[PDB]
Amino acid sequence: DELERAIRELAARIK
Amino acid sequence: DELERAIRELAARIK
Amino acid sequence: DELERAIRELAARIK
Amino acid sequence: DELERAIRELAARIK
Amino acid sequence: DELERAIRELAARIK
Amino acid sequence: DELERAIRELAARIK
Amino acid sequence: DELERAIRELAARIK
Amino acid sequence: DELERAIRELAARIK
Ligand SMILES: [Cl-]
Ligand SMILES: [Mg+2]
Repeated sequence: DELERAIRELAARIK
Repeated sequence: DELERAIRELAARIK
Repeated sequence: DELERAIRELAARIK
Repeated sequence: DELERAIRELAARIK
Repeated sequence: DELERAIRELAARIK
Repeated sequence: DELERAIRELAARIK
Repeated sequence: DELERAIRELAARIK
Repeated sequence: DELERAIRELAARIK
């Protein structure tokens, strides 16, 4: 899923 | 993952 | 982890 | 307000 | 208000 | 203003 | 202005 | 589309 991967990227950047 | 889950819940909320 | 906690808390309140 | 805070903590991480 | 100001700050940093 | 407006509209969807 | 446009286009789609 | 993109463009701006 493209939304799930986008969210994974944002969470990685925040952390 | 907990942060990913929270972002997903906020995203679902917006959409 | 300030942003992360802020996001977690907002999601927790929303649901 | 969890919302206002998520918005400020986001603003703080924006380069 | 508090929210309107948080939003003002966020928009400022984005731009 | 338009970015503040959009952010305001999104904040209202989370609320 | 990439984040700014992505946010305004999202708000126009889901206001 | 719009949501996935906003999330990615946000991620790119997170320091
Ligand atoms: Cl990816
Ligand atoms: Mg673009």
